[PDB]
Amino acid sequence: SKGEELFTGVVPILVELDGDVNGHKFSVSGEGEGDATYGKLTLKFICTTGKLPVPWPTLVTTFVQCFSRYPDHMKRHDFFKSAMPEGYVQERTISFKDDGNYKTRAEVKFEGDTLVNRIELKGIDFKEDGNILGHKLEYNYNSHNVYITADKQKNGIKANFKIRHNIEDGSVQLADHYQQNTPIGDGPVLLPDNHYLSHQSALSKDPNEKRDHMVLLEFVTAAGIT
Ligand SMILES: [Cl-]
Repeated sequence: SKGEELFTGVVPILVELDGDVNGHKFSVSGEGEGDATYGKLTLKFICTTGKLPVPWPTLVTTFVQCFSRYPDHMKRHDFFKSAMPEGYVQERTISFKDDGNYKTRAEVKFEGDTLVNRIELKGIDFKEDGNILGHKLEYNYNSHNVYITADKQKNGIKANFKIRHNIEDGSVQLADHYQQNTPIGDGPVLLPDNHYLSHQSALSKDPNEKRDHMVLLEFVTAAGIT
């Protein structure tokens, strides 16, 4: 399998994001590696412009589902590795309940030996001291299922899901995610039957890191097909 074969071992990852939320600009760089055999990602992000102006957890879904573990019986449903090495475009609208939204566009593709995710994010209509701009989210993350369906007219997939962000008082901020992936190349890809990715993510800090940053550990496995 062409794109499959790219993921058999440990693959270096680079992530670059440029953001503007309510007119506040920022950049983040990240790096680490992914091992699709285990569905495992390990990543470290740095805000290179100073302090991140939105909470770190609100960016986790934005910051590579090609590293998901597709069990053997589900391998024909793996759109993400089938689009490689040329890659795919991943767009989202992320609507924070009773608050603003992010729109993101990313390119995920091999650039030489490294899998690269380059993102542009634009956030509008946030409240000046709502959970996002007021930094009221706990520094943590919950497990979620990403329900994938084929988008055959775009030769890709759509996904819909809701992220639960725990709030420092015990309430939860929902972030509705509407996602569209289109391959960058012209040829055929694998278009899946309905299924889901089981995502889990754990956020931590590097004690020796004085920059605003996030260390992110993920495990992602496909499921929903027996
Ligand atoms: Cl939860």
